[PDB]
Amino acid sequence: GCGELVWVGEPLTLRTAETITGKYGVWMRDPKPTYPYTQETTWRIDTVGTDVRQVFEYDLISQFMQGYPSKVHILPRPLESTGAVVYSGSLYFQGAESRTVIRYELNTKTVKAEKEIPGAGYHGQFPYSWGGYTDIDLAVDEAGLWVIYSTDEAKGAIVLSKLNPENLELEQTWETNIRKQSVANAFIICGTLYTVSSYTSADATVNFAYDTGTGISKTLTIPFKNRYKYSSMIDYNPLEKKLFAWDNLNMVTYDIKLS
Ligand SMILES: [Ca+2]
Ligand code: NA
Repeated sequence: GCGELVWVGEPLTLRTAETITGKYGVWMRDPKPTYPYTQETTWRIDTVGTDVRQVFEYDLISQFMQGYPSKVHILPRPLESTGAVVYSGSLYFQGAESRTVIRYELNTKTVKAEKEIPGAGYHGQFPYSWGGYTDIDLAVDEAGLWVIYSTDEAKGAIVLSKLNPENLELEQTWETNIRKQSVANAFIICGTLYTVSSYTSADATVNFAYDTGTGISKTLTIPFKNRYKYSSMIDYNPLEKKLFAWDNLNMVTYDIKLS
């Protein structure tokens, strides 16, 4: 069931990158898996550098945690930053040095859709507080695919839009009052956007919420620990009902509780 976020557990480390290429990155699973993948399939992208194209795919959680990839994809266009997601068989990622979101179908290794996010800042205009060109952050929740960004019209406040996952059309858009560059990252649970206060602190918080169903903004004080002091990626997986994050070489997960 759905509800308001009221608690975040301790970070559990599932895998640690062994080279600087993985200081920051994104790892994820598909909340709507489709053949030939399952809910165990895991994708990992080490995102340090300027020509990021390698996506590590693991059929089994055991492989993700202890072994080599079962397949490596080479994306047809380099990828920007840590905001990508996998949803219903496709990797949704941002093209390097662009405001373009690309739908890359994993089974066929084929680009199925591309869309400029209208007005979105990119490449260091509205990053989260750590930088990293994190201007555009994709999200999956219980209702499907979203994108988190900002625009000049919004004066850098977080904007979020629901996306058509087939053709990337924007279906609805909400504007918050939260300065995107003032928070460490964000994610969406049950239609509510949440932000994290700090990417370095062991004593950070989930500090703001914006409910797209009611339009109401709130402050929160839910503890959030950056165990390794440099969180580059914090997303929510609605199938596992957990946070997935990347913290200074470490792929970590957090349990949650909803009201
Ligand atoms: Ca995020
Ligand atoms: Na994301």
